[PDB]
Amino acid sequence: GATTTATRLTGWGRTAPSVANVLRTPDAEMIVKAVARVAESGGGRGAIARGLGRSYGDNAQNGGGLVIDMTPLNTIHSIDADTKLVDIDAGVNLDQLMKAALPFGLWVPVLPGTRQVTVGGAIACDIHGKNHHSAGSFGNHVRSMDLLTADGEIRHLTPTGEDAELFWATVGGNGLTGIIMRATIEMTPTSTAYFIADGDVTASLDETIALHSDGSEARYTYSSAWFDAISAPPKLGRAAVSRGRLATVEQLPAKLRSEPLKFDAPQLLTLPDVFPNGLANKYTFGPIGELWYRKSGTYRGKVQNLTQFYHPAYGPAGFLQYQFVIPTEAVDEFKKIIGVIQASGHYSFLNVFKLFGPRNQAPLSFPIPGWNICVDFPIKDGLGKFVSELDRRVLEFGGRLYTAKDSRTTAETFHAMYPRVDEWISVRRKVDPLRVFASDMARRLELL
Ligand SMILES: Cc1cc2nc3c(=O)[nH]c(=O)nc-3n(C[C@H](O)[C@H](O)[C@H](O)COP(=O)(O)OP(=O)(O)OC[C@H]3O[C@@H](n4cnc5c(N)ncnc54)[C@H](O)[C@@H]3O)c2cc1C
Ligand SMILES: COc1ccc(CNc2nc3cc(C(F)(F)F)ccc3nc2C(=O)O)cc1
Repeated sequence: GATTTATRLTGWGRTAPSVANVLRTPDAEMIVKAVARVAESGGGRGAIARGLGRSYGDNAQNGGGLVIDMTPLNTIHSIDADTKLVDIDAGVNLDQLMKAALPFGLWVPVLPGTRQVTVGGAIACDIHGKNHHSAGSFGNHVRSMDLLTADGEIRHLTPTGEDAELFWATVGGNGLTGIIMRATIEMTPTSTAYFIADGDVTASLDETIALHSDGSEARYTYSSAWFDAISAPPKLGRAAVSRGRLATVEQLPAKLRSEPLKFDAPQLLTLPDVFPNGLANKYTFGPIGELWYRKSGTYRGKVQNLTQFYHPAYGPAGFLQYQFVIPTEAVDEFKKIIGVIQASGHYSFLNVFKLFGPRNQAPLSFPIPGWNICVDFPIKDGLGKFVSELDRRVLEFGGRLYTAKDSRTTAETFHAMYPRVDEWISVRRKVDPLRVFASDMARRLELL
């Protein structure tokens, strides 16, 4: 049942709302007609694909134009265990795909912090995960994709070939090269749905960095950390590092050998429920509390399912998610940014720390080799201007912001952060001269 309706659309950050016509149809031919309709106007105010709206900013909204909800196109066409390939519509989400692929011994090669993201969304933001340093981003694993272009045609793209340029423009392209309808993804072979994990707790930022620089990182396919962004030096940047690899069946305890590829993360066992009024006691902030934490977070060869290894903040004024990457070599500059954040008087509790590996050939891809950080700032006075200063520091240190998180950065800052934007822009103008594809972000970041 195809429907088009005016909808107030915000990203996950629940900010910068705009009203657009949301076309929601499970018919692929209907989607082609809409694009053909918009392109007939010679552009109009454009259209933009929307997945599960998990992006924090304004890349999946188009104020005064068209938004096409891709989530109804959620057919898994095929999964092959021999070729490791999945042929799926763009609307299928990674949780669905993970659940469907496990009985084949196939693993989603790149998984984000949440599993409620579409294949289209995964490609369009070139998403990264705990395994980036060893697997790359989501783009690295796409063997083909079908792109609906401005001309109303469906172009079949491959990473290497005669349409390679448009392929890598679409990777990290934020839906601005057209609409991904269908994609073939190569999966990661696995014999279990489990991880072999090693945990380490560090005392400071220096120690967290030394751990990631000592070579141990090459021993783990998956690696991420939670760090302290509020405590003053030297406690600043202390981390609970979580590193590991996917497990083989023999590495499992005998009671788990029966169902190696079974998934079992789910319980009503949530800590707010068991403990309504907190984890803290009289030891928590003293030397015993720090001892407890150090020993608890330090372990070797622990068998963990998906949620315990991979999936372990509320306020009235909303939050500001802020993610950036500083080049590997610029270590001192990275420490300086962290120092600035803790001295800001803006307090972040959920802090993701990860060292990214080698980057791909997508000119708009976010990840570069270096120190990746996500911080959550409660919205309060002076935040916007503070993060503009961070923007300046990130840019100055060869770093960039991530489109999947941004809602407020300027076009100038962004263009300087992405030195290959002119090249990307040139591909976009070839494939969409009329600006048939448009979004709030495109207009804000001057990518239109
Ligand atoms: C709790 C949480 C944790 C997260 N963790 C991570 C993480 O660890 N790593 C990471 O990289 N990201 C992470 N993200 C961000 C997320 O991976 C991206 O925002 C992703 O794009 C969301 O996919 P979506 O289906 O919601 O797409 P949407 O948010 O709906 O759309 C985002 C962009 O994708 C485009 N798009 C969507 N569908 C299509 C299509 N069919 N064809 C063409 N373009 C399309 C849109 O035009 C838009 O520009 C996280 C987000 C949340 C809320
Ligand atoms: C309140 O519940 C929670 C708890 C933890 C998370 C972690 N989410 C995230 N994990 C991330 C993990 C990475 C990593 F680890 F580097 F791959 C990168 C970005 C990430 N971004 C996010 C995000 O929030 O956008 C999200 C919600």
